[PDB]
Amino acid sequence: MLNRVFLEGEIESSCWSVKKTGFLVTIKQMRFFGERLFTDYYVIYANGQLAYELEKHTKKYKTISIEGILRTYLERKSEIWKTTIEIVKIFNPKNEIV
Amino acid sequence: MLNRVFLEGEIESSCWSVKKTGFLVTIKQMRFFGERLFTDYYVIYANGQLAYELEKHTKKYKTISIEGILRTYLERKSEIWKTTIEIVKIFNPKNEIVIDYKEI
Repeated sequence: MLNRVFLEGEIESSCWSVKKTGFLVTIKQMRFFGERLFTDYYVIYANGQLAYELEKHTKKYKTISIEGILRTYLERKSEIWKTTIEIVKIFNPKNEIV
Repeated sequence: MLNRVFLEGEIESSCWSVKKTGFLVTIKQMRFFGERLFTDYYVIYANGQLAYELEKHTKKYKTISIEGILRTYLERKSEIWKTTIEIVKIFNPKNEIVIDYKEI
């Protein structure tokens, strides 16, 4: 069904899967809401060839803007259902969206 | 910051915070894993007028589609930052949505 996410954030860290099947990148969104600042952390990822385009952006830019779908998965020897974004398209940092 | 989410699923459960500052709903979206049909669960919420719209849409429909903002909070234990969607807009369960973007 319907599932589209447009997210942009600052790159905090990133690494490969165990099998190095996919590249996970943690992005951060930090902002003032009321009298206080709230900071959000998101784990987006890419598989296949796209995991290399993702990893290169990591080496090039401090911020990333992507397109993708919301997903969750169960961490085995970890017990937890984690939420993440699977990337569909990375954007040109020098370009806006709308 | 670029932050927009469009999602739809089946309402699984929901509840009001203490001073009813907001209304929280938990949605299920079908997922596959090879040939196995499984499920994805998401937590969405709303404030003010829209919290009351949510609770009503909740006591009237099984599925729900929305437009929202992806947020997170810290699970101080597992130190995992959990994800929640701040509802911005609720759609008519009779309407086909349809997204796209530009590239200025």
